[PDB]
Amino acid sequence: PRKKRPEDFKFGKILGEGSFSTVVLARELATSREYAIKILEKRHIIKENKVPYVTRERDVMSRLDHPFFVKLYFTFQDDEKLYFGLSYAKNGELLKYIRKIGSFDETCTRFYTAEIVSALEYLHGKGIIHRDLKPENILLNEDMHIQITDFGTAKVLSPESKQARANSFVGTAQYVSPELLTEKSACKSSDLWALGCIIYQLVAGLPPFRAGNEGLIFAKIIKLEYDFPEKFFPKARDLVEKLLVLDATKRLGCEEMEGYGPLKAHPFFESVTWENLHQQTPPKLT
Ligand SMILES: O=C1c2ccccc2-c2n[nH]c3cccc1c23
Repeated sequence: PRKKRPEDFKFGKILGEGSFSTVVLARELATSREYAIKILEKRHIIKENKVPYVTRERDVMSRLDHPFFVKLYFTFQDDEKLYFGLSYAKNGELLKYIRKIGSFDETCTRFYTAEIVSALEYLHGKGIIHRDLKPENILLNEDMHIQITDFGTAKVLSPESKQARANSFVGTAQYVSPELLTEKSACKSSDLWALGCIIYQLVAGLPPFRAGNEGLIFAKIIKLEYDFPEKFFPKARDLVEKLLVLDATKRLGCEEMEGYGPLKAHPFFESVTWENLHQQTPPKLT
């Protein structure tokens, strides 16, 4: 289609702000479609060494074609700015709901965990590691299905070299894997560690390694220093114990543990119909 331009849209509210990008709601005049348009100022990204992250985001998003990921529809630029036209996920961050409700019941924990697992199966199947999986990066569309975002710190592993490990130091302290801290590399299984932290957070209300500053969190991660509250659903506790494993080759779902089949077969997921989750009606949070 014809390359789009800023004057093709009516821009509305800011949806999200980052250190070097802003996401604005926009309506395309010719179609009345709403998009979340991520806008980056060229001068700022150029001066602040952020171009590689922008190019990474574009390259990774261009490869994805799955209901549980934000879609990149179009890109364009003008003299000052770069624009990425993205899916609009009207209900915003999963984190908002955790904070408001406190924690999720078992049905809701299972459904949303299953969507995230299905998403990771797809991503890992394409040889891509997210590296910054967390509730702030898991958006909810109008129908309350997930849409994972934030691919500027993702990595396409090279199929040509059978690459398994990546060397860039990226992530968020609460969710970062022990291997990144200790061995200075991440792998697909690093996202499974983040998953285990997320499941824990949905049930407990807080992620498992927490402190008022990053170094203290790191110290806890490397020692596997965390505990479960009372009434933590037993099969979810079992699952989290199978994900929060220091040895990245021993996490349920990882390649050395024979992949997603055994993870999807975990007793916590007994009821789950995996093949068409995005067409199922999500359970109500309240
Ligand atoms: O931060 C948001 C965001 C925040 C609130 C509501 C919707 C969105 C939203 N919809 N699509 C995208 C793509 C990237 C980021 C964001 C979105």
